Amino acid sequence: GIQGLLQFIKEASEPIHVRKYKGQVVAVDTYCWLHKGAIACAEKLAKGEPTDRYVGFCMKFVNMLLSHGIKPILVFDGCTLPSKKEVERSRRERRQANLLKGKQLLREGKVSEARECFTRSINITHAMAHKVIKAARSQGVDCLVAPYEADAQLAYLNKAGIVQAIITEDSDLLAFGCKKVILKMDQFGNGLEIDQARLGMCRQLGDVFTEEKFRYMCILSGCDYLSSLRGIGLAKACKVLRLANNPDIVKVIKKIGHYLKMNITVPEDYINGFIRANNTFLYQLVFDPIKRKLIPLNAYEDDVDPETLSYAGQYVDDSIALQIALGNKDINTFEQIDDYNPDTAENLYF
DNA sequence: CGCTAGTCGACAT
DNA sequence: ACGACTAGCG
Ligand SMILES: [Ca+2]
Ligand SMILES: [Ca+2]
Ligand SMILES: [Mg+2]
Ligand SMILES: [Mg+2]
Ligand SMILES: [Mg+2]
Repeated sequence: GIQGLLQFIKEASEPIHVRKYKGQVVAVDTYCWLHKGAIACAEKLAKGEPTDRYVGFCMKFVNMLLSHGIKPILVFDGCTLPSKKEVERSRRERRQANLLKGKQLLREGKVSEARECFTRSINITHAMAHKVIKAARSQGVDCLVAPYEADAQLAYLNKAGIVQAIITEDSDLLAFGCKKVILKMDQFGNGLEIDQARLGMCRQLGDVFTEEKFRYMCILSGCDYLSSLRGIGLAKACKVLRLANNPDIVKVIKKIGHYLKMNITVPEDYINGFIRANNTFLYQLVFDPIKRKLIPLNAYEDDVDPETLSYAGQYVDDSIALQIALGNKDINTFEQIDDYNPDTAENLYF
């Protein structure tokens, strides 16, 4: 999630209702709904007590989309991305920190802060995700567990034409090149749509409305695959690109100290880190539901060697990928928690 | 004055 | 895997 990205391109956003896509198909970043629903039962989840509320909290949104005549596809986060290892590690450590801070120092001190610390230590497991999957499937709703980050999977489904819109609360989806992104959607179906084509309607952006340039902006503003330089947020990220007359991004990143009149000594780790982040946004491994194959988000260009993109996701066998995608194989422990098969028992597969 | 990083409440009841 | 509010810096 990029800080201040909403306001920056506010002019490319319009308030809609889900009924706009009646008869059409939307894909959902379900982990957001899960994180939002687990809040109402953070205590039981922190203390390891059995709870089943988040499932209902997802199924009500599902029932709403279904009621307004939408075909939803629920996409789930899968294996942890190596390029995102640092950020995810940070989230892990913060989760453990809040978990301890509540569980021990608030069970005997003050109980009012206990729920607050518990809510800051919520960790969406694949088990819970599988509860939601079981429910949705029982109500006839297709599901898909991304090989890695659901961002890339959703972006793929939109760019491939399988879905026309994507429901999420994560603004990262734009940097991935999604056509339409529905944000901040409430219980009844009122949210903020963001069309990619409308990005040109933003004063502050300038000529940074193209996919590549917008991607660059998002990356060097600060993301989950690479932290920004100190003192550089969205505005200066945009200004650098606006003032850049040179097509090559590397030379620009090198002369970033000259463009902004700031004292910036750019390291090489930030250069190669930038290349890594770009390659992550471009070719992160997703799952093709039709062909049942693990593919890069975009087809590999001429200036990229696939053997060096280990951080963008590891290739596994197509059968293993298919089993992960069906939610049969647990992400954390790699065991067959289920044996669901789509061929037996107009779906995504076949 | 524009802008960035960092804190703390809402997130959903 | 959030965002309003703002103190402080260039
Ligand atoms: Ca409408
Ligand atoms: Ca895997
Ligand atoms: Mg993010
Ligand atoms: Mg995500
Ligand atoms: Mg993201």
